[PDB]
Amino acid sequence: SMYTTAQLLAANEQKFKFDPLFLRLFFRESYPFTTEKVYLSQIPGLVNMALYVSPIVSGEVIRSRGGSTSEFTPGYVKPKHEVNPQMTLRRLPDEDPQNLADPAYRRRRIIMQNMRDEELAIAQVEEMQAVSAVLKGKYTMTGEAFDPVEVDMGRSEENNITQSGGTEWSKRDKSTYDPTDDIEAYALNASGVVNIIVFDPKGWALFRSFKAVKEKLDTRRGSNSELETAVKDLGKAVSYKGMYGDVAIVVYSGQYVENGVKKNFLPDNTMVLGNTQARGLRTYGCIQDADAQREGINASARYPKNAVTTGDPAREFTMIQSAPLMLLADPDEFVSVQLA
Amino acid sequence: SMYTTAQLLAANEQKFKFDPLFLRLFFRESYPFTTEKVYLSQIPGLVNMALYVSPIVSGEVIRSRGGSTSEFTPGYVKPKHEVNPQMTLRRLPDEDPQNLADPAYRRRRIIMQNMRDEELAIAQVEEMQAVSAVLKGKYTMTGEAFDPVEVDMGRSEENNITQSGGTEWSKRDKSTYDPTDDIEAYALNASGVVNIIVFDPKGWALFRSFKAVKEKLDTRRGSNSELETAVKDLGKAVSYKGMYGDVAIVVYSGQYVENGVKKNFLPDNTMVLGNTQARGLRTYGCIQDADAQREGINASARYPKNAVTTGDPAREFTMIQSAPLMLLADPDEFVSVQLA
Amino acid sequence: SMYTTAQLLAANEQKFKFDPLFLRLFFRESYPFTTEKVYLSQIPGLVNMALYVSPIVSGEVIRSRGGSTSEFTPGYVKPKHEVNPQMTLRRLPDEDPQNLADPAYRRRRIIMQNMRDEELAIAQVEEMQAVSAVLKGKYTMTGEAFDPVEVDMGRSEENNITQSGGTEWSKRDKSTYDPTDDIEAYALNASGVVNIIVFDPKGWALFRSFKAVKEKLDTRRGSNSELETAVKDLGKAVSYKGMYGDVAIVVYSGQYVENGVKKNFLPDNTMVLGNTQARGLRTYGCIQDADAQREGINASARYPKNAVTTGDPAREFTMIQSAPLMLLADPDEFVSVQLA
Amino acid sequence: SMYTTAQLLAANEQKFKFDPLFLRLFFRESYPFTTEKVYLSQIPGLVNMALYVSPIVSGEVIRSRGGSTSEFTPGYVKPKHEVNPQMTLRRLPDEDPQNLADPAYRRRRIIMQNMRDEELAIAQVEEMQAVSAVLKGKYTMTGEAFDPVEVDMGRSEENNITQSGGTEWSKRDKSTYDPTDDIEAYALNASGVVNIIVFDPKGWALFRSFKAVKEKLDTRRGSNSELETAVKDLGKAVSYKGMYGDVAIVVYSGQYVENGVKKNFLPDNTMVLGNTQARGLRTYGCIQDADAQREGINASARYPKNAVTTGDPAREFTMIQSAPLMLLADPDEFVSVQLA
Repeated sequence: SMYTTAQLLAANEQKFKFDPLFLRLFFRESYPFTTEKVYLSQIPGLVNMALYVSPIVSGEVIRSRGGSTSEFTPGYVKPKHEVNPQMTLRRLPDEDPQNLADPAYRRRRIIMQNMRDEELAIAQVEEMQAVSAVLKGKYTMTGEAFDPVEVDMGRSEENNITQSGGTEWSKRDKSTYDPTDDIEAYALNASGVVNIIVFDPKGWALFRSFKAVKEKLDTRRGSNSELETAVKDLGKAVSYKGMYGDVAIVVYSGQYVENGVKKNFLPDNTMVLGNTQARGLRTYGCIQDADAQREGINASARYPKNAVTTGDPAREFTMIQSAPLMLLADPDEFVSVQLA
Repeated sequence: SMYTTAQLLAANEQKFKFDPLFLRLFFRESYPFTTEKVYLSQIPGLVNMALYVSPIVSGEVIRSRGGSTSEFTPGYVKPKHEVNPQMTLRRLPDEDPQNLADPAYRRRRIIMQNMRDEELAIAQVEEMQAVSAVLKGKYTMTGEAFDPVEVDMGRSEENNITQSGGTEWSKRDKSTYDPTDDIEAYALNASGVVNIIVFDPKGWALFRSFKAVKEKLDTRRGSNSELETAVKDLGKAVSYKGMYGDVAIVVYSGQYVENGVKKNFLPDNTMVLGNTQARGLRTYGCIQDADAQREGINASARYPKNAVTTGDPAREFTMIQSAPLMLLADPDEFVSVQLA
Repeated sequence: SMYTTAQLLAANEQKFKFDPLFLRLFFRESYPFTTEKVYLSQIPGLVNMALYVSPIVSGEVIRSRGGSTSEFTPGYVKPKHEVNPQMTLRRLPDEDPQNLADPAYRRRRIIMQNMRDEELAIAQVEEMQAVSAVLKGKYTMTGEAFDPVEVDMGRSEENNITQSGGTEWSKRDKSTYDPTDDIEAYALNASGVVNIIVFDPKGWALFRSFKAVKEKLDTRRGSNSELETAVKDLGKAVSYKGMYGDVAIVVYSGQYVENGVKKNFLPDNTMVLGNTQARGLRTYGCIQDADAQREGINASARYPKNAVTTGDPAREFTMIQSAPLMLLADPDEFVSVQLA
Repeated sequence: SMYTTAQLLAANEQKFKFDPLFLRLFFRESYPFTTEKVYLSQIPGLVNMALYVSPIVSGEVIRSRGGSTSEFTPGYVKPKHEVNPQMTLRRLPDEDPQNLADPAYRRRRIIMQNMRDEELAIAQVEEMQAVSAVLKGKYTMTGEAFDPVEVDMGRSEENNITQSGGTEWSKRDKSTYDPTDDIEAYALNASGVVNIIVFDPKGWALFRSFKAVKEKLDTRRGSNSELETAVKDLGKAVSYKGMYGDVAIVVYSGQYVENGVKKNFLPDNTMVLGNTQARGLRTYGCIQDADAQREGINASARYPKNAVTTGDPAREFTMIQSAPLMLLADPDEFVSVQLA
C-alpha cells in the first residue's frame, strides 16, 4: 500500500540524475556520509580544508562569532505534498482514460508526480549553493528548524573582481576595444587553467557587443562536442555560444523560486571564469529516518518517503529528505567578475 | 449499436496526437481537470499564477469589467456533424471490395471521417489560443453558448517589440547589415535563453535576404535532428531552415479559413524568439457528460460522442467535446517582434 | 474462358499501383463515387474549392459560356484491344517454352499485355490532368463521345508567374546572381511552405547554370531518402537532383503520347514550386458495367473487362474503363513559374 | 549419348545470364517472334514503329532506294564447332589427371567451351547492334547468307552533335571551365532524363582529369547495386568509379572485331548520355530447325544444337542459332556527340 524508501529511490533514478548547470559541470563527485555531521577529513584529499561557518543575525553575516570547522551538520530540506488523487495529473503517453478515473490509479500517479516536484525542489537548493560557491566562495545555508548560517570556503580577494575606475566594459568603445587582455588578467587569478566562461544574459550581450569578440568567437555548432552534449537537455536556460579561443562561452539564464519570488541564479552582468575539470563535492549528511534505517538505507543523497501522519485525521503524504553540503575543494579555481 | 466514448477515444489517438506547430513545440504538458473549473494552483511548478479575464462587448475588450482569477471555466467547443451515408469514402490501398458494400463498414469509416474533421476543429481552436498566447500573451476565448472573453496571462511590454524609427530590417542594407545584434538584443527580454525563432513566410523572406544570414545560417539537414523529427509530419505548412548560430530557424505558414477567407496564424513580418523547452500548459476543464461519466471517463481533453438526436430518431450525429485553456507558464519566455 | 473483372483487377494491381510523377507525389487520395456523378460536397474538406467549367469550341476555351458547378460527370476513357494469339510475347525470366505452345497460356499472356498498355493509357490521362492542374490550376478534359471542357480549380493569378521585364534568369549574370531571393519571393504566393521544385529539362539547366546554385545544392544521394524512394522506379523521365536547402529539386522530362505524337508534360523553362504534402484528389465517377456489377464492384478507378463482341464475327477483346477527375483541394499550394 | 537440350541449358544456365553492358543496361525486353519476319506492330508499346532500311553496296549506303518498313527478316547467325576430336585442349587451372583418362569428360568439356564460344559470338553480334544503336541510331548487320543492309531507327540529328569552335575540352581552359554545363546542355536533346554516362579508359581519363570532377564523384561502393553487379561478372572487369550526382559514370573495357578489322566500339569516348531505364527491344526472328520444332521450340532467342552427322566414328558438332535484331524504341533517349 505504501511505497518503501527503496522502491521510491529506484523510481526516482532518472529525475535524480538530471542535474542543473553548475552542479553538472563543476560538482562531479558525490559523498554521502553515514553520520549526521559531514567530516571533510574522510574525503580523499582535502587534508587541510576547513569551513568557516558564521551565524547570521538580523539578515547580516556575523563573522566574529564564526569559527573554522571540518565537521558540520547541513540543514535538512523536506519538501512534502499531501496525496490527493483528485488533483490534476500530467497526461503521459498512452494513458488509459478509464484508469485515470480510478482513485487507486490516480494515487499512484500523484505520488510519482509529487516525487518529481520534491526532487527538483531539493535540486534547486543544491544549485543555489552550487552557483553561490562559484560566484563568491560562500553561501547561506537554510533548513527545517535550522538557523541560517553562512558557509565560507575561503576564496581569495583577487578571485572576486568588480569592474570599476574606468575598467567598465560598458564604457569601453565597442568598435576598437578587445576584451582579450582583461580576460587574460582575470584568468591568472584562477588556480588552474580557464577553459569556460559562464555569462548571464546581460553580461553576454555586453561581451559580444565588441567587434573583436564577434570576429574571434566561433559560433558554429560542434565547436565543443563534449560540452554541447553535457548541456543539451538544459536548453531552456543554458545556451552554448561557442569557443572564444580555447575558452568555451556559456550563458546561464536559470531561475529559482524563493519565498514566492522568481530570482536569477546569476546577477546582472556576471562573468564567471572557471575550469570544466574543477573539483566540487556533493557531500550529504545522514538523515536518521526510521523507515530508511529499517530498510538499511543509512547514507543517501535522497530520503523519499510515502507514509501517513500519526495525528487525527490520518493523511497520506509524500516527502523527499536531504542534507546537502555543496562544496568547492578549491574556490580559487573560479574567477568571478562583476561586469559594469 | 452506437459507438461509446471509450471506443472513439481509442480510435482517435492517431489523429489526436497530430499536434499543430505551436502546440507541439511550446505546449508539451497537458493537465485535464476532474472539475469543471481549471485551478492553476494545483498545476506543478506554478507559484500563485493568475489570469485576467475581461469581457468583450461588441468585439471590444472591456478590461474595466474584468478581474483576476486562478480558477476559470473554459468555453466548450462542440464540433458536431450528422452521420451522412452519402459521404464518399476514401479508397484505401488493398481494401477489400466486399467490405465496401457493408453499411456497418461504411458507417464506421464515415464516423472516423467525422472524428477526424471534429478533432482538427478543436486543434484549430487550441492552436489559435497557443499562437495568440505566444504572440501577445493573451487571446480571445470562444465556445458553444459562451460569451467571448479575453484570457490574459500577462506579458511584459518589453517582450513585444515593433521595428520602427530606423530599426526596420526592410530599410537596412541587405549586403552589409548583420541582424545578429538585433536578435541578441531582442533575446535579452526573454526569461530564459533563446534557441528557436519562428518566422512567417514574409518575415523569413526578409530575414534571409541579408547576405550575413546566408553566410551564417547552417541549412544542412541533420543540423537539429530533434527539431526536424518534431516538424517532419508538418511539411505542409512548417519549414525548418537551419541553425542560425545557437538558434534554430523555423517558418510557420499554417492558416485557417473563416467564411472562405484564408487567415494565417502568424501575421505578416512576424519573428517570434522562443525556446524549444518553454513551458506551455494544455489545461482542460471537465465536461460532465452522462455517457462519459457512465463509462468512467471523468477528466479528458476530448469527449467524443456518437449518439442520436432528440428531435428525429432517424438522424444520427457524432461529436467531440473539449474545454481547452491553453496557457503559458511564463509568457516572457518568448519575445514577439513585429518586423518592418 | 473469359476472365472476370475481379481476376483482371488482381492481375493488374501492380501496374495500377505504379503511378506517374505528379500523381504519385501530389494526388495521394482516391475517391471513387458509387454514383455516375461526382459530388464535391460529399468529399471531406472541399468547402474552399470550386470548379469553373467552360466549353471549348475550335480548340479555344470560351469562359463567357462557362459556369461554376459542384457536381460533375467526367469523361470516359476506354482503351480497348482485341486479343489475337499472333501477338509476340515478352520473354520473361525463367519462362518455360512448353507453356508457349499452350493456346491458353498465350491467351492469358496477351490479355495481360493489353491490360498493361490499357492501364498506361488511363494513367496518361490522369497524369495529363495532374500536370496541368499543378501547372495552371486548370486542365482540358476529354473522353469518348465527350465534348472537351476546361475544368478550372480557381488558382489565384499571383500563383502563375512569368519572368519578364528584366526578371528573366537567362538575362542574369550566371557567375554572380543568386536565384534564391527570386524563389523565396515566388514561394510567398503559396498557401503553405515550399519543399519541392519540379523543373523541366530546359528550366533545370538554366537554374543549374548559376554558380550560387552549384555551391548551395546538395546533390549527394540520400539527401532526401523518402523522396528518392518515391521516384526510384521513375528513373526514365524523373531525376532527383538534390536538396536546395530545405527544398528538394526534381526534374521532370516525362512525355505523353497523344494522336501518335510524343509531347512533353512540362513546357520549356518550367519551374513549379510545390509541397510534397499537398492534397490532391483522384475522383472517379461510377461506370455502370455488367461485368463489374457481377462482382459487386460499384465504385472503382478501373473497370477491366475481357469479353467477346456479340453480333460480330467472333472478336475477343479487352478493355479498362475509367472516369477520372483529378482535383487539387488548394491549387494555391503551388506556384508555377514560367522561366524566361 | 548426345547431350539433351536441357543438359546444355543447365550448363549455359549461368552463362546465358551474363550479357554485354549496353545490352544489359538498355535492352531488358526480349521479343522472340514465331515468324521468320519480325513485326514491330506485334510488340506492345510501339507507337507506329518503323525502320528505314537502306541497301549497302561497295561500302556505301544508298538511301534513295530505301523505304520505311515495319517488318524485317533478321540475318541468322549459326556459329558451329566440331566436337570430340583429339585437338589440343584449353588451359584451365586446378585440373587433375583423373579427368585426363575419361574421353567422355574431354568431350563434355569441348561442348561447354564451344557452347560458351558460340553463346559469346552471338552475344557479340547483338552488342555490335546495341552499341551502334545508342551511338549512331543506325547499324549494319551481317548474316550467314544474308545481304547486308543498314537498319536506321530514326535517330534525331540533334542527338548527334559535333564539337566545333571552342566546344573542344582541350581548347577550353582546364579548371576554369565546368563540364557540367556541357553535359546538361547535351542532355536537353534526350527524350527523358540522363542518369548514366558510359566511358572507357581513354575518355574517362580525360573526364577524371578535371579538378571539379574529383569532388563531385562518389567513389564509395554500394551506390548502384545493379551497376556494381555488372562490373563484378567480368573477370577482366569493366568498372565504374561511382555516382556523379544523379548520373552514373561507367567505363567499358569490352572490345570486338568486325570482319578483318579490329575497330573499336566507339572512338575515344565521345559522349554517351544514356538512361538505365531506356526501352530497348531484343527482337529475334525465328530460326526453323527441324529438331527445334520437334522439341516445341518455335520462337527462341537462342537455338542450341548438339547433333552428329556421318563418318566412322561419326562427326559430332555443336551449334547455337539466332536471328537477333536489337532495336531502341526511342533512339532519342541517347545523345552522342564527337568529343575531343
